[PDB]
Amino acid sequence: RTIGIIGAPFSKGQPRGGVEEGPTVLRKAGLLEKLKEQECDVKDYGDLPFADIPNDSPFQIVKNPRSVGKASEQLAGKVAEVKKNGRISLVLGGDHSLAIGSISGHARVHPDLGVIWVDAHTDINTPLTTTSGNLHGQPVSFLLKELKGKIPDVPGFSWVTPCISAKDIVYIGLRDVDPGEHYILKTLGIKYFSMTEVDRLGIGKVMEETLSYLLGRKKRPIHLSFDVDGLDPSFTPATGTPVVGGLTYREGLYITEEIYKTGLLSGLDIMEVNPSLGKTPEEVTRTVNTAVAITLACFGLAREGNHKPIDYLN
Amino acid sequence: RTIGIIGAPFSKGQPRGGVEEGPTVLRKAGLLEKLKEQECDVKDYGDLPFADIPNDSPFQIVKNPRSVGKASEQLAGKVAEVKKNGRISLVLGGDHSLAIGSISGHARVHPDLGVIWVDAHTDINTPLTTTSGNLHGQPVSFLLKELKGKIPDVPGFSWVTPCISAKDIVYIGLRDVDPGEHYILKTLGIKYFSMTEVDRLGIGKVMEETLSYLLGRKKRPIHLSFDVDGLDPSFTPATGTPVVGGLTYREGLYITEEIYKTGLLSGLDIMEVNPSLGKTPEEVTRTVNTAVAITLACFGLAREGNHKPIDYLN
Amino acid sequence: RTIGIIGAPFSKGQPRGGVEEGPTVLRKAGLLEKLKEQECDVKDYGDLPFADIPNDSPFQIVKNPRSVGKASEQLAGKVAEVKKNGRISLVLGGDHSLAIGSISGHARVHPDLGVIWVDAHTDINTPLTTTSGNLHGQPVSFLLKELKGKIPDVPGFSWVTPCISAKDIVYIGLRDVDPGEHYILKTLGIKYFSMTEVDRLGIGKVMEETLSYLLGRKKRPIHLSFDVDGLDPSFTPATGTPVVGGLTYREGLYITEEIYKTGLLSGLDIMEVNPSLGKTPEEVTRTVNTAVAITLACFGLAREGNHKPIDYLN
Ligand SMILES: [Mn+2]
Ligand SMILES: [Mn+2]
Ligand SMILES: [Mn+2]
Ligand SMILES: [Mn+2]
Ligand SMILES: [Mn+2]
Ligand SMILES: [Mn+2]
Repeated sequence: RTIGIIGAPFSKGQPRGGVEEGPTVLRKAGLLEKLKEQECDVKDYGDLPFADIPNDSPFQIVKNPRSVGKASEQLAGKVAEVKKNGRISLVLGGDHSLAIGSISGHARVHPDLGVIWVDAHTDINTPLTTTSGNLHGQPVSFLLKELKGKIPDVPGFSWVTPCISAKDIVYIGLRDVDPGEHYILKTLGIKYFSMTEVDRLGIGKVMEETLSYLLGRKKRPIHLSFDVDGLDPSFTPATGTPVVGGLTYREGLYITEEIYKTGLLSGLDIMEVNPSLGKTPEEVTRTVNTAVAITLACFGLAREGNHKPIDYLN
Repeated sequence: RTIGIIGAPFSKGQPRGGVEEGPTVLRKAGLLEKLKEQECDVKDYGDLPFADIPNDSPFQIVKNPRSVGKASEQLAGKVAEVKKNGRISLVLGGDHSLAIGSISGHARVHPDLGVIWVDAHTDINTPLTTTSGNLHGQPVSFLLKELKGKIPDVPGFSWVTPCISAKDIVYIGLRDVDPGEHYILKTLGIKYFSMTEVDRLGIGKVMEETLSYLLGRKKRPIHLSFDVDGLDPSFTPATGTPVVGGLTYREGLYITEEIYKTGLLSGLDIMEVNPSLGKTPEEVTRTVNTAVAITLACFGLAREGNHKPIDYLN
Repeated sequence: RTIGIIGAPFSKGQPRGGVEEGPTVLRKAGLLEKLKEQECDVKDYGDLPFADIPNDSPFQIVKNPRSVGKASEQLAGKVAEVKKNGRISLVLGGDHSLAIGSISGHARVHPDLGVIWVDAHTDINTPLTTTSGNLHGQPVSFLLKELKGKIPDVPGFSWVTPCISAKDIVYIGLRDVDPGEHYILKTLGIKYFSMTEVDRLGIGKVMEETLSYLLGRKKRPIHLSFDVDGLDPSFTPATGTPVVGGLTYREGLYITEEIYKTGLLSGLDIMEVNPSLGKTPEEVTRTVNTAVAITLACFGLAREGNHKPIDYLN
């Protein structure tokens, strides 16, 4: 279970700046070393070098589109590379707009992939339904075959081809969904477990049905796109758009332990960690440490413990 | 789903004073505007003007009885008005002694009502079992037909007629119950889900059985009497009698989302918020914001999202 | 349901010193009085007087063994005394190394006992698998018949005879398990509910299966060994080895309420509370108060309430 680490220091999918240093403080927290400490085969693909696009006026109300466009383009390129090298891509973000490129590149090599999207938001606004203009609240609308016809030609995104259908994604953690997003939800019959459903069924059943929903017809590669604001701000405060009543620390680890155990994790996104928004030094390390813990769980770290197939009573 | 807002600035059901400003900071938090922002039809019935009763010596050990008596009397009057105007009554409290009047007036128009009581306490002490004397720990004993004969004539309450039987109420959130209260519980076979039961079954099953218990024989109006100390002090610290190990934020929203969905909510009480007891400015807004969130959930606000029956892909 | 209180002010099972004042601040928090306030028959057996062993060089990498050895020896003596006096032994700790003596003495009188071990750790390292050397991370390895042959002769422990088999213990709360410990887990087929399992099934089912697992073949005495770091550091911060993602306050009370209700509690350990490690005065009282609450729940205190078999409507 080989990993390809890709740093994605990008922020122009939303207004607040420090999200670009995500790949930096996660790497600083010893992520790749802890992974190696683990069962893991790790190749760092470096931090993608996102060059400035000084001339990038809004498209309608949509902000920084060529910048967001080219950065997902780039990242799409690199993820397909890692996938073609037979490794799980690990995208360190960066705002969630980058999902467009991550899922795009993943599907060029693994078009049958299914998506698990862990988030307080659905990020499925379209350019015409967005009210904020921020592209990190839009990536899913770009990716869905069914929203084909409803995505205008936004500069920076002409390279995009929708690569997943409504039935191939599941949301977990929702609690701040716009009304046009919800319309889209219900209209395309997308499968979701909002905090209501997690409260109702418990994370165990949620994950049962999630995996069953995506793999019951047949095993397929999984892309886990994790926005750390899916977890409660008591666990990941340093993030741009926090919303109270989230997934616990425990629920976050449960989600990823189960995914790990499928053996089918193929692409992972760790997004929206913004150290500059912690209100304290401790809020920063709390958020980083949690994103680290979620990431390690994705690659075999288990709370019941782990050992090698060796005899430990020597 | 039309609402009648009634402010009830009363505190003499217990010792600490600031609970009287509940209707004020909730209104300040933009409650009625958020409701309108929502699907809602809102008529403010004003803040009931509770006049002083300077001559109000204890009855035995029972404190401020004429004051508590007349204020519930008044409120009873006004709730029946709102109900007769075809709207859900929304009582902003105020201490929980006011439940006496709220449920009383509700039942004059809807005698078949069932009660859901969300609270860390059972508030079913009688004047002869109370040890504190505080009437906000007694309202249920006044209301129950079966405790008829065990409620002495307390001044200020001669207008009262018990309007609900033991089988028409359910408790959720209990964790601080006196021994005479528990005797009463078991003796009249009252249905309850204490924190033990919520932990055992989960809030999903709790609400399943609660609704089934009250409506399984036949649909009927519901009175939800919510004491914000039913939720954990980490969520509603600014309250007179906090008790650790409470209902989460999530559980609080779950409870009310399910009630909302019955379509049968008929009377709501939002009680015991006391801004003057927050230990900090933030403890005050945390409590207010939570009571607001619980209140909005009661009237259709859903975490999975909401939209109008319109086509949002225009 | 008669109790024998035994203070065990010992710390040399691990490095940090203040754990020795556990029996002191718990007693200070009014533990025995609250127990008496409860349904309980309480005899204080005093604080065992652990004398210095100045000459106590490591055994290999294992630290303070004669000291740890004699103190468990002593405690073993006293617990058997309390048990032979027909009372539940209540050991106030002290580090968790003392479990060796507590379970040892308990089994001299009740060899058929079953063990519930509530902890973030398995404490089943052997002297040859320990990496730290600290004996409070080893007590289970000493006690298990199946690890017979793999425990070298450590000075201070020659009095020990393994008294429980792999099948007679259940773990609840695990989240920091070494790889040799996990090997042992899987190898001897020990029954455990790690935080993963608690998240998956919920504490209700966990306790169902735990009790069923230990008593389904036949009723037997239960030894509950509770390490307060099994609960989340948000509830018991003043402890030597905290680990995030633990059992809630609620889960902690649920665990013990169910055990209480078996009627079979026979030995209880309340361990690893270290007031000197709270970061604040409040962190100390928070930890103490929680350990108190867990302890009272073990002896009948119920969140739904309690009353005497008397008529309270007089
Ligand atoms: Mn989000
Ligand atoms: Mn997102
Ligand atoms: Mn209460
Ligand atoms: Mn109340
Ligand atoms: Mn431990
Ligand atoms: Mn331990």
